[PDB]
Amino acid sequence: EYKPRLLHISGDKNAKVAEVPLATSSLNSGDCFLLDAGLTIYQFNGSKSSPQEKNKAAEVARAIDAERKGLPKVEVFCETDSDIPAEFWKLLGG
Repeated sequence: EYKPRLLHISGDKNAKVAEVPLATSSLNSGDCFLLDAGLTIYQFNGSKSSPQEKNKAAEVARAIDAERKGLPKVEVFCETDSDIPAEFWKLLGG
């Protein structure tokens, strides 16, 4: 099947970000997250925490931005409510 990627951007006051395997349930709503799917990519940023993961994340998305040359499509949002749109959760969870 396609090659999905689960990146995580968060760490309460001790922010930390790094690669991660699939995880729809073990996800982390509230901090900024990034899933990579073939050409599309959803930075499911989480509003319960904006500055830590927004910095560490914007850092990660920037590097991926220069690596793929923007060829792929991205979707970024650090939201909490409605944080589970069947489309993204169907992608990595379904």
